[PDB]
Amino acid sequence: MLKVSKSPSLVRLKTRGESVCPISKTVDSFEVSVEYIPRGAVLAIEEFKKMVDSYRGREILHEELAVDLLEKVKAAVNPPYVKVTVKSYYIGVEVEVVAESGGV
Amino acid sequence: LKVSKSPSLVRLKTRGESVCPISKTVDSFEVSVEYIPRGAVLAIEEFKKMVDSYRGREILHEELAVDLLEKVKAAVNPPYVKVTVKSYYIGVEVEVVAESGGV
Amino acid sequence: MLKVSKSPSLVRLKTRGESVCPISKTVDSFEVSVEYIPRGAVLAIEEFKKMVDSYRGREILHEELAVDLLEKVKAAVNPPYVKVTVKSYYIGVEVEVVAESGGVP
Amino acid sequence: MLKVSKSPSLVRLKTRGESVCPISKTVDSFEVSVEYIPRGAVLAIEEFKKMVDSYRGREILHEELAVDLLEKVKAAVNPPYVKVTVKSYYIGVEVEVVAESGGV
Amino acid sequence: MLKVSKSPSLVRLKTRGESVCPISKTVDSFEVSVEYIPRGAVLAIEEFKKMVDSYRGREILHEELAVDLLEKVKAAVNPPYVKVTVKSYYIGVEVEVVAESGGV
Amino acid sequence: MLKVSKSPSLVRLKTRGESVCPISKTVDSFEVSVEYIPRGAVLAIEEFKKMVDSYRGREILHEELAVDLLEKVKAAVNPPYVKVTVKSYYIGVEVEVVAESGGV
Amino acid sequence: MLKVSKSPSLVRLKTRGESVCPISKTVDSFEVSVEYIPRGAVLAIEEFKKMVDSYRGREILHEELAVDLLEKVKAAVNPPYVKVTVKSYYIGVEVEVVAESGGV
Amino acid sequence: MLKVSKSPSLVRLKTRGESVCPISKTVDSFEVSVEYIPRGAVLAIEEFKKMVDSYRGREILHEELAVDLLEKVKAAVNPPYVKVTVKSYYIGVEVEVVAESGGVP
Amino acid sequence: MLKVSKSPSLVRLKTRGESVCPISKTVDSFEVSVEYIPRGAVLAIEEFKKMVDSYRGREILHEELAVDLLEKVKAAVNPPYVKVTVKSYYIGVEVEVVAESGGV
Amino acid sequence: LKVSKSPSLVRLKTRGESVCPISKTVDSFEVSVEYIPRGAVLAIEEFKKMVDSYRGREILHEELAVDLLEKVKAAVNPPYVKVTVKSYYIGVEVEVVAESGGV
Ligand SMILES: *C(=N)c1c[nH]c2nc(N)[nH]c(=O)c12
Ligand SMILES: *C(=N)c1c[nH]c2nc(N)[nH]c(=O)c12
Ligand SMILES: *C(=N)c1c[nH]c2nc(N)[nH]c(=O)c12
Ligand SMILES: *C(=N)c1c[nH]c2nc(N)[nH]c(=O)c12
Ligand SMILES: *C(=N)c1c[nH]c2nc(N)[nH]c(=O)c12
Ligand SMILES: *C(=N)c1c[nH]c2nc(N)[nH]c(=O)c12
Ligand SMILES: *C(=N)c1c[nH]c2nc(N)[nH]c(=O)c12
Ligand SMILES: *C(=N)c1c[nH]c2nc(N)[nH]c(=O)c12
Ligand SMILES: *C(=N)c1c[nH]c2nc(N)[nH]c(=O)c12
Ligand SMILES: *C(=N)c1c[nH]c2nc(N)[nH]c(=O)c12
Ligand code: NA
Ligand code: NA
Repeated sequence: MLKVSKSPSLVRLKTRGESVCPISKTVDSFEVSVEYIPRGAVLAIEEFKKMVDSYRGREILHEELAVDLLEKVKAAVNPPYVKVTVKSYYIGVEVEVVAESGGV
Repeated sequence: LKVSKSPSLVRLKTRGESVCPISKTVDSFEVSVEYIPRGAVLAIEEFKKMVDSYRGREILHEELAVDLLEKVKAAVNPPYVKVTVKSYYIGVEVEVVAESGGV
Repeated sequence: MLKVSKSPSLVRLKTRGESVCPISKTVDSFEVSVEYIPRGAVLAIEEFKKMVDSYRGREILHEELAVDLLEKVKAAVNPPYVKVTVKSYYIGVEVEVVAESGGVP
Repeated sequence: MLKVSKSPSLVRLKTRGESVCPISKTVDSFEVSVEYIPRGAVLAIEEFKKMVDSYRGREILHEELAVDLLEKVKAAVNPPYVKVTVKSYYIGVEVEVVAESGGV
Repeated sequence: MLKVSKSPSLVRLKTRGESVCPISKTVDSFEVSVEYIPRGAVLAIEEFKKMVDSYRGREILHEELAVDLLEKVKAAVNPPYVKVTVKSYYIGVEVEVVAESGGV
Repeated sequence: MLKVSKSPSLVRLKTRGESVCPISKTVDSFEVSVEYIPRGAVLAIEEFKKMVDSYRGREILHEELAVDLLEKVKAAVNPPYVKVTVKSYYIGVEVEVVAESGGV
Repeated sequence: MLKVSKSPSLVRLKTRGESVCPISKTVDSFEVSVEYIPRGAVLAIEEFKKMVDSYRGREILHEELAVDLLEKVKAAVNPPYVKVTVKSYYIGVEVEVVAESGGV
Repeated sequence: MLKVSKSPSLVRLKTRGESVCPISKTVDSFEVSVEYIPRGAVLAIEEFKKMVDSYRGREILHEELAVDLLEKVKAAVNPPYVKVTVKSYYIGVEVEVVAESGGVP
Repeated sequence: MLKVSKSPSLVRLKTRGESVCPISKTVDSFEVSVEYIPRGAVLAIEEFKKMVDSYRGREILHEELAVDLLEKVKAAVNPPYVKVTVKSYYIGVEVEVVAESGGV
Repeated sequence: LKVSKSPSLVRLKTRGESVCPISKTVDSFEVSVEYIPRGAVLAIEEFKKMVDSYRGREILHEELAVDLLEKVKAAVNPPYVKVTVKSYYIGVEVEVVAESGGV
């Protein structure tokens, strides 16, 4: 969580990750965006990256994961707008989950 | 499947098979479902089995889309649902969209 | 014309064809695409293909074609909204034409 | 300028041309689109090709060109809306210019 | 600051620069964009290129960098709309930053 | 069949056509390339277009077509090497057929 | 097994199927290819489609699956060259398997 | 012609041009590409551009052009290997021509 | 390490990973292929995936990593041919390393 | 940098800047170096600094490639080296390859 006096309008951060599918205990690979308007504070990449690795080994639906991480983004830097998107692929099906908070 | 805090949107996408009524030929297609959850989440497996339900079935692309909307509405009643079907037949690319509800 | 008891919200059809350029009398390849909102009836793909094949050997500008084909789709399934897009390429020029009728009711 | 009965709603034309860069007198290669709402008339492709081609040998900024070609298309076929876009590259820089006139 | 009689509606310029990561002192690679509504004069490509080169060997975050460059464009040419986009990739994370100002 | 002085080393021609599928009497859309080493003669594009177009309405397998068009091109312009490739899609299946004659 | 008088030089057919992962009992999604030099007869698309559908709800590894299908093609049509390619994505890992036989 | 004290191993140049189709007398847009091995001298880009601009308004088949341009590059920098590739599009047909001379010594 | 009686001709496995750049202690994201002809045994994905995660937290050059993992592939399944490719990106530079063993 | 067991091949790639002699215009380019290590590895930073050496410098693309080959040969003497330079000038795409040695 990094200070900056003069703040930008929007920030997208995007990376890959790993969780577990609770139905069958298999590792699940996925992709995560986080889009946010800062006010004063700016999420650090190292931090965002730690936040994403928190789901290694852990059983969770991709729809939970997206919300879970939204709540964490608000924990650390509490911004008005935050969208989180989790793109994955399971059993021949491509999945995306957007979890949103605030207005554009 | 149920969530405490629902995500704002979900897109599922995959491939399936129907039969072309006119010609009784197998029709391969791709299909997306975009919905706003209210309480319930559609298990991926149940989505798959909805999509596999059309194997062997004679149906227009136009009807397949609409039939799948109903199904998804029935299974989890989202306030907004959009189903998209894409296929190719006799050199013609085909999309069909079936929406119900408010964004 | 194919009768459907539940009209889907939108349908796009898309395919290649050809015509003749009236200026130079050469064959003009194109993509065409019809996007429409059904009310009751659906355009059979076979009929759409027949509409597009109708332009083979026909002398006509692409701007004319988008509009000719629009009229056809109206006469056939009379939908409340129709958009025809023609895409082509002549003498180093990429060309798009769009023709529309009605609105998203 | 060829006269159709019913006008289409929208026409885009796109092609490549060249000009000279004022600063350095080297040739500039560019891509140019014109998008326009017809009224009675439609611009012949041959005529558009001649419009773009007239800039060969001519020293002009990408910015002035977008405007110059737009003024030509209004004068030729008088549409209620015209958008010209010029895309080019110069000394490691991707450049796009738009010039519009009238109502969407 | 090249004067033009008739301004275009919108200009985008895009290119690559470097700077330095504060945390780790590592040379940072990035893609950068300025979209702006010119008022009276356009930004010379050469000038813009200079602006972006100016950050070579400088300690700045991708979030601050975007903001600074927005300031510079407003000085140089004074447009009523300016958007700056920065794109990068640090430590397995893709990063975008947008910095806006005014109405379109 | 147009006669050049010095022959090129290699010509590819590629276009779209249609046929009927024997099994089901529906139309098959395909992409077809012919690659050939010229000797004195070069196949006119108009003549090639007519070759591909003659299959409209004709029931034939993609496989037999590749061969049939190859026999036509040898008969028209008699190259020491010809490769025809036919690409198509049918009931969820991507299909490619090659038919070659002679020496690379 | 469709007979043809003059065989083509090479045929590729490509499509999607499913099977089941042994370890985890999860429905496995995959892309599959057969390239073959036909001798006397070609494989009907329909037949091939059948071959690949045959694995729905079967316990097999992506490595065995490739091999089995190679066997089947050799039975059905008996070509002197056959290559089968399988492609997948299990648990964040992209997987290709090739299974050859004979000379080209 | 630009003299170079150390010849690189290969150079490709690639650009767009136009010509005229002798059949229909329309303008034909194309990509062209020259690949060569220098021995001593390098083709200036400005001269390459001049060679390609030489075909504007000129009636000529693309097969003829690949070969015409090949001869030019030979006359200019006389390299031990040259490959000219022309790419074009006429009446729904994608076209490639290749012309070669010499080998990888 | 999985048995299969009848073995395939080739297998590519490809995934992403994380190591450390020893020069500056920053996490390094990368991509890894492994291409191999099996004999009898077949590397399991779970295993390959564990082998790739072994480099989390660890300081190593990308040129070491590729060789290191080659040696590990031979540890577990000892095949004639093995290629390993590691694509990464550091300080504005795109890097690939192929580490090979045996013949094609 | 030195390796015990050398990798069989290495590709480095990045962007740089020179000056066009004819026109004194800045020339942006992309450049790859593919080499077979023998003992020594080229540090990425040293590669970068080789590529940055051409800023401000008037040089043909043809010569830049060849100059960079020499440099790489000098720094680490690989038995096979291939340098590739790509640029755009007056509407013409340019590649130059400079190889030395055996694959
Ligand atoms: C595994 N992660 C998994 C299995 N089935 C799922 N269904 C839905 N809807 N979301 C998931 O994350 C699922
Ligand atoms: C076969 N699926 C088929 C054949 N003709 C069709 N026409 C329309 N409109 N829709 C289809 O799904 C068709
Ligand atoms: C040939 N198709 C042709 C030639 N010139 C044209 N100009 C316009 N505007 N539209 C066309 O279809 C043209
Ligand atoms: C040459 N065309 C050139 C050189 N520098 C330029 N800067 C701007 N803004 N526009 C141009 O067209 C330029
Ligand atoms: C390095 N430039 C760097 C390292 N971590 C960063 N985090 C954020 N938020 N922004 C940066 O520019 C960073
Ligand atoms: C129709 N063209 C058709 C249907 N099934 C086919 N199988 C094969 N091998 N080839 C074809 O051209 C086929
Ligand atoms: C599931 N199908 C699965 C899980 N792990 C695998 N490992 C290998 N080598 N092959 C597979 O098909 C695997
Ligand atoms: C016009 N460029 C033209 C028309 N027909 C052609 N046929 C062949 N073979 N080559 C051409 O350049 C042609
Ligand atoms: C960091 N991992 C790093 C820094 N510099 C490097 N140079 C080379 N050649 N390889 C690496 O993996 C490097
Ligand atoms: C500028 N970099 C420039 C101008 N003309 C050139 N010609 C050749 N052959 N190579 C270059 O790098 C050139
Ligand atoms: Na443009
Ligand atoms: Na083809």
